[PDB]
Amino acid sequence: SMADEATRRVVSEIPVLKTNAGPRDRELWVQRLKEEYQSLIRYVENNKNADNDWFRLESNKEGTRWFGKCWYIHDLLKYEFDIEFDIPITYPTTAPEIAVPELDGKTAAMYRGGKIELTDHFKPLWARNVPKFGLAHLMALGLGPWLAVEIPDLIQKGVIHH
Repeated sequence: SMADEATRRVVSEIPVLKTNAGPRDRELWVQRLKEEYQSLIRYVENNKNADNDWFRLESNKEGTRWFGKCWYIHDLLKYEFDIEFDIPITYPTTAPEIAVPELDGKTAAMYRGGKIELTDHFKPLWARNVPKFGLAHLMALGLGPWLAVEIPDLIQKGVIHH
């Protein structure tokens, strides 16, 4: 399957996650957060080695709210956007909704509050992999390809400026 190979190419060097736990699941949630941080930090270190260090994320104390920044390079100019999301109670079965608040309402591929709209193919891909995919995979398979379409479009349309 061409979709299966495309998924493995993009995510193969990201540690897989294991624990089916969300924010209310106590010691299993603490364990899931260790998996999330181990997977994110390996992804960031691979990104640095590939000259594609394109985001930073931190969480609140309980790991229920995430925020930081992404960078997108277009014609050698670097654009920064603040990003944030809440962990759904039903995570990791349900994918979190990444918001880019400063782009709220500026593209059709987005809901109110700047919640990005991923393709229909992302949700079944996530679903079929639960609970192996985590926040690293959401960035690599979700926000990453969203920026590569939407940011060039918004620059060419003059809606965002460096």
